[PDB]
Amino acid sequence: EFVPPPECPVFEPSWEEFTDPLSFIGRIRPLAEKTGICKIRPPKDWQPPFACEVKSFRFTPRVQRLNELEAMREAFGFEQAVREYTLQSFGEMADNFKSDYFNMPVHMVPTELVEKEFWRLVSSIEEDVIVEYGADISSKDFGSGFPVKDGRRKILPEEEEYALSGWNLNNMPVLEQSVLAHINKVPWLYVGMCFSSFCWHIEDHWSYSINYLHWGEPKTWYGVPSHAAEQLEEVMRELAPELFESQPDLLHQLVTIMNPNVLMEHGVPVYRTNQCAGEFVVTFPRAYHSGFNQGYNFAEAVNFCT
Ligand SMILES: Cc1cc(Cl)ccc1COc1ccnn1-c1cc(C(=O)O)ccn1
Ligand SMILES: O=C(O)CCC(=O)C(=O)O
Ligand SMILES: [Mn+2]
Repeated sequence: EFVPPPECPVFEPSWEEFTDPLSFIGRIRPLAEKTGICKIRPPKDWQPPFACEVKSFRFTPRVQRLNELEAMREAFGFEQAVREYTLQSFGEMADNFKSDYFNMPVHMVPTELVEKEFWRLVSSIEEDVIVEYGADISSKDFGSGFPVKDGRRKILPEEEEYALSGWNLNNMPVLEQSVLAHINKVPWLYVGMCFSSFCWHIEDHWSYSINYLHWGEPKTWYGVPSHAAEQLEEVMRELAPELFESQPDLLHQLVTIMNPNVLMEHGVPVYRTNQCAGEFVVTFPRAYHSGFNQGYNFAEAVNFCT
């Protein structure tokens, strides 16, 4: 059965340390860049409101067959009837799925059991589990989960500090320095359910990324430090399907699912974490990462530059 990787670093900044994100990330870099990912727990009283337009939040999530790679059928291409949800109806679907799957209330399922079952299902040819992921929804569509002082939605006085906070993902620096910048980006949202997942990838331009879980059940992460990027890529090339081996990285990353224990057996260092509601995850430049959701949740993410 699955062997959990060692835990990545978790930081609990004081209010003083919590003042500036880029200063804080710069200070923790000597350790966190050696693990690829780290988790940051804000001070206990730092609790931003949830500011999305919930009434109108509608989306068509994408369908994920956990074992699609292992399975490489009559009338393939039509495996699933298409479904549009609201935030509420997706959550009802997500909770019903998980409680039915495990035969217990959703919050009673141990995170280690969901993790073991996820990786079993990914390699299982005997059972096809299909889930849905509201992934990569633009914060321009229904707003960011953070309050934003753009005049589209009311901000209460006690919420203004969150609209102005440097840890608000809309206030992260995103402009890369370049000559072209002198001659010539917003956060993205992820509505998760149990087993919905993201496969191994790095960011465009080897960017940092930061990720905030607004609410819901945890998001389970795996990260690889940048010093092992080429090692991971070599294991991928050895073990990825031959048909996808020659593909450019930007396309291969759509289907680079791989059990962390396989990477660890080939000597790749892997760290894990459960990101809980109200916690940040930072990924460092060229740090490969992947993960899955434990249940119904809502995350926001952006690439930033230093
Ligand atoms: C297009 C897409 C579709 C699906 Cl089904 C899933 C993920 C994506 C893109 O995901 C990402 C792109 C760049 N980073 N990134 C990402 C996503 C998560 C997360 O899901 O929480 C975590 C960390 N990084
Ligand atoms: O596209 C997918 O389904 C995989 C998710 C992901 O993180 C990626 O595309 O690199
Ligand atoms: Mn990412």
